[PDB]
Amino acid sequence: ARSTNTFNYATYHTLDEIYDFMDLLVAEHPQLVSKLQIGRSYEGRPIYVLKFSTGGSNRPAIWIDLGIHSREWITQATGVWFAKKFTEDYGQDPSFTAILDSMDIFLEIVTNPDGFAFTHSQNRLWRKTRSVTSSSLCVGVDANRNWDAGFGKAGASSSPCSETYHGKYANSEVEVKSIVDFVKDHGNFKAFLSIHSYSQLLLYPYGYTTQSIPDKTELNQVAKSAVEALKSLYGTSYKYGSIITTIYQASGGSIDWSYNQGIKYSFTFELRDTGRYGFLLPASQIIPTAQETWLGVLTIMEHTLNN
Ligand SMILES: [Zn+2]
Repeated sequence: ARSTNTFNYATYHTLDEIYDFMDLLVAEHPQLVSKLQIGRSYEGRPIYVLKFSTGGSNRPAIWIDLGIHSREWITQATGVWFAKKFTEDYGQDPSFTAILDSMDIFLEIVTNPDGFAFTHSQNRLWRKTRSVTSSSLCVGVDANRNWDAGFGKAGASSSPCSETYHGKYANSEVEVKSIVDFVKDHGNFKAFLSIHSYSQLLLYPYGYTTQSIPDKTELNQVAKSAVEALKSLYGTSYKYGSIITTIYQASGGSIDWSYNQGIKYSFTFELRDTGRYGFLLPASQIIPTAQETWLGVLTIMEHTLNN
């Protein structure tokens, strides 16, 4: 792709193609987008965040991360589509324009670059990082069980070979600490969205405790509105609720952490499908998935700008 306009959004890409895409986008919209390097992965790959902004100084912001579980390919694909969409819609869509005129958006397309490279090179179903454990032959940590939110509690595994291993200590994974430091240093995030696949769920905190969050009525109503919006395009049906009541107890998750940091609008999306294809969703479903997910995300951003 020589332009973001010639990039093929209807196919799955490699890490290099995605990183090149970032530079194309910055080159084409220098006034709206910038590429920030917030760290380096365990295997030394740069960890990039795209910042979308119309100006100001430390405007209230929205965090969006995709690909923390490497095999959920639909999420990185949706992330590239979102990046392009932001640049297309600014000045076109009255609602989205209103959002960018007052808030900044930080997008992390490939949150776990080492696992992603591995899914292309050796094992398509790899979901963890690629950090090497001391007293183990097993590699990697489930980065969505490594956050300081009920870390090590039930709903995570203490065995290194487990697909749900939580890691040695909270924030042991550089991929997670890089986000933690950035968000804490910024201090003006209002929303935190983490995108995964699959199951068609929109969840709010918590997963590590049965305790109800103080903002449950509001987040529940936002979730209902977001799922109604998403369903509107293709009729895709999502369920919504707190993590623990919807799925099961799960500790060390990112939205439990972000909520505990005071970022009220903390939600996780589990994208298509419900099991027919699971992690190997056909390339043909990339654009429709991205399109409907954008409506759900925009709904949350609108509430955020207003509240
Ligand atoms: Zn996931």
